[PDB]
Amino acid sequence: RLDIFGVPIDRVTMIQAVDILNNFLQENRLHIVATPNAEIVMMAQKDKEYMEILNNTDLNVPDGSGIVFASKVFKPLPERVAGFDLMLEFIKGISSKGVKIYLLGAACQVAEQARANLEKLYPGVKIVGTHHGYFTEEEENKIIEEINNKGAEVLFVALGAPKQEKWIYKNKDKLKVKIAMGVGGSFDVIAG
Amino acid sequence: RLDIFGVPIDRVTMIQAVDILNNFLQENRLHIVATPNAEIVMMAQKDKEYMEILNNTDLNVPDGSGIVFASKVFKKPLPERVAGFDLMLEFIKGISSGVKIYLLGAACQVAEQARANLEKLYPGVKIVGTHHGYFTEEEENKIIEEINNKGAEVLFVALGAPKQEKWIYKNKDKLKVKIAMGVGGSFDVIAG
Amino acid sequence: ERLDIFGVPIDRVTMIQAVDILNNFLQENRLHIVATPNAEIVMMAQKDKEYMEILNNTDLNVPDGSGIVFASKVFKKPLPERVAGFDLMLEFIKGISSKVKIYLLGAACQVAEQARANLEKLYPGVKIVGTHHGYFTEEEENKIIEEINNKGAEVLFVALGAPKQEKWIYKNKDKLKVKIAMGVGGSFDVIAG
Ligand SMILES: O=c1ccn([C@@H]2O[C@H](COP(=O)(O)OP(=O)(O)O)[C@@H](O)[C@H]2O)c(=O)[nH]1
Ligand SMILES: O=c1ccn([C@@H]2O[C@H](COP(=O)(O)OP(=O)(O)O)[C@@H](O)[C@H]2O)c(=O)[nH]1
Ligand SMILES: O=c1ccn([C@@H]2O[C@H](COP(=O)(O)OP(=O)(O)O)[C@@H](O)[C@H]2O)c(=O)[nH]1
Repeated sequence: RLDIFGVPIDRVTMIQAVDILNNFLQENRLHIVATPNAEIVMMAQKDKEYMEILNNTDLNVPDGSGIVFASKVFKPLPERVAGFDLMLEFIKGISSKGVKIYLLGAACQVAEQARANLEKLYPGVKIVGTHHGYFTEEEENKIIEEINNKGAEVLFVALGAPKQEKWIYKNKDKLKVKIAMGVGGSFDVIAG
Repeated sequence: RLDIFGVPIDRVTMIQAVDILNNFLQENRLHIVATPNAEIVMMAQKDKEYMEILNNTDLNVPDGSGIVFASKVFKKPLPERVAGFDLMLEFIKGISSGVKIYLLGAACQVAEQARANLEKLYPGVKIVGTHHGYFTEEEENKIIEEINNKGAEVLFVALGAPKQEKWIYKNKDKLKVKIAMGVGGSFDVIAG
Repeated sequence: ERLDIFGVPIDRVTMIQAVDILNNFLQENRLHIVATPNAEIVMMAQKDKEYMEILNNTDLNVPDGSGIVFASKVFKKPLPERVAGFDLMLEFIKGISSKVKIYLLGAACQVAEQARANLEKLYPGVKIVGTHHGYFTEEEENKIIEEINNKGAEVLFVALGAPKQEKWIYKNKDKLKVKIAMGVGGSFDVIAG
């Protein structure tokens, strides 16, 4: 772990991050995964709540070449671990074992379209549920109950930074998933 | 107002920016709203025309953590990150309960999938018209006639920076709307 | 006439100049690799030796992104303007649309196809001979390359994202029979919508 401007970044490779995520699936508790970049670290400077959340996440992966370039001053970061690429690699691995995934986030139809694209890419992928990221506080509890009841183990949150990390942290004791990871615009790129 | 590398940035919070926009609706003249970030501020360095436009806009909101981090050097730094996408949604949220909105910009059907989405999110929202942002100089005057005749008060321009600010500025005396704001890729994220 | 911005060579060209360069590339019977470096790309090249080697071997590196253009202000001869990759791609197509077989490779399912339908409506006369998504397998790779070659494509726009797009073009540089091969990032997604 190297603390880049208050935000702790885990000194892991793409392979190492993927292995950490699989190991997290063996523990029956929620693990918060975040992919900090230059924008995220800058957001943490002004936002004390956001920085507190980052300092409490299970894995902070070095998304973005900015952080990796800055780390060259320090034992620097081994490689750029992209959040989109990590999500796809982690999903690729876990489709063969049938781990229940839930997609929460983005505009209407984006999550169902990404689910369709991921099924075509990774045959045997178990995406147990989807919901858009434009829900209200009243709708929030019904989405949480849906995830919990559907038996979801991996939850990908595409609400954008800091919204995704803040949502996961606020509901950390309400969610019964093994991994909860902020993915941002990831659902938009795969759905098109 | 902070002078970040020649570009004036308004020292406002999310709430303050929304209230400013609501008050702009009470003045019978066009108000140009821009959401500068590090990419925009850097564009202004080499583009004198663009920097002149940004020094002539009614409200420059600090979108992007870069500007907000840079402001930490000043005696009076910026209070928070006021994201352009988040501002556009919060403003629409308030005025939905019947201010006439027009969506101009993005590829074919994006502005229309955006409109349909905003109508589902904010019931009662009056989006009086939409047009794609890939129009010709001939088509330009028919769009401007459409906005003016349809009685639009708020105009969201999704042409990208600096294209959106330059389009608004060039047509500042041809448009009969109270607010004209550059929203870049806000239309694609809400449409999905 | 080239600026070494942190190991990555950037061509000191304007929007017009870049377009003319591309039009002249069409007169040479060999593949030309076009890349649009920005601060993210430039930074990716620092840790990725393979990627920096590719960027030092491309035919045209256009100044996409204000960061590079701002950094260049330090040099005796700075960069004249930003040459945005999306804007370059559209201006180039605009021209060649009246005359040139284009192939769109990249992005999610139906994105390249919707980008083709939109470019056909924007630039009437545009000859887009084929499209394919960018989530293909190594087995599917050769059928796409055969499709591009057999359909007689001259211009190939690769929307795979940096560094994936430049690495794909470079790895297949001697397998592709096109005159121009350019990394266009998320350009297909903005035009398709
Ligand atoms: O209340 C919101 C606001 C946005 N979004 C989604 O969040 C993503 C924002 O992507 P962005 O690139 O801005 O985030 P980043 O990669 O910086 O974290 C998009 O898919 C939006 O549709 C959402 O689901 N809920
Ligand atoms: O001639 C143009 C060029 C662009 N756009 C739209 O403007 C946005 C381009 O912005 P981008 O995603 O590149 O990011 P930004 O520069 O705003 O940060 C997209 O909605 C495009 O479809 C448009 O309507 N007309
Ligand atoms: O293996 C992959 C991964 C991504 N993409 C596409 O590559 C683009 C990535 O866009 P991005 O904005 O991340 O790239 P940049 O502008 O930084 O080069 C999107 O259209 C994705 O759908 C693809 O075709 N193949």
